[PDB]
Amino acid sequence: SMNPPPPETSNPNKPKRQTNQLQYLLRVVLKTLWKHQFAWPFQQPVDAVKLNLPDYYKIIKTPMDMGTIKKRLENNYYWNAQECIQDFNTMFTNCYIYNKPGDDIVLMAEALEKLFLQKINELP
Ligand SMILES: Cc1ccc(C(C)C)cc1Oc1nccc(-c2c(-c3ccc(C(F)(F)F)cc3)ncn2[C@@H]2CCN(CCN(C)C)C2)n1
Ligand SMILES: [Cl-]
Repeated sequence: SMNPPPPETSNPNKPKRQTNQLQYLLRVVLKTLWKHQFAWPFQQPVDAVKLNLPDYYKIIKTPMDMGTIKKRLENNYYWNAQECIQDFNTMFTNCYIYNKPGDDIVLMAEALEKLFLQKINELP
């Protein structure tokens, strides 16, 4: 199948709040992961056409990527830090679901996830 529309990133009728934790999720966690040498497959929606993955969105019904997470943070889409942390977990999970243990892409995700977990364990 083709790509779905990307996930929602802005909601004008939803209240906005800025939190120490959300600030840290954007300025520390997202920033650190984004700059990781293994991050580039995770910085934008999986392009099912360019990558020849016509079953990706048949298997993955809750797509997520760090580009989307970045926009959600920056637009104050998130009200609870757990929403953001869940999105990161969804992203890593999607990679594991689509692929198989031992696949090269899974090793990249695991490296990023380990760093993510360390930074989330220091959440203010
Ligand atoms: C790094 C890489 C290697 C090879 C290729 C070929 C197309 C040349 C491109 C490519 O670059 C790339 N860019 C973007 C995505 C993925 C990706 C993902 C993916 C899934 C979810 C997420 C999310 F959700 F966490 F963000 C992020 C990434 N899963 C697999 N792939 C590759 C595509 C083809 N596949 C090979 C087939 N396997 C099953 C043997 C490896 N790869
Ligand atoms: Cl970049």
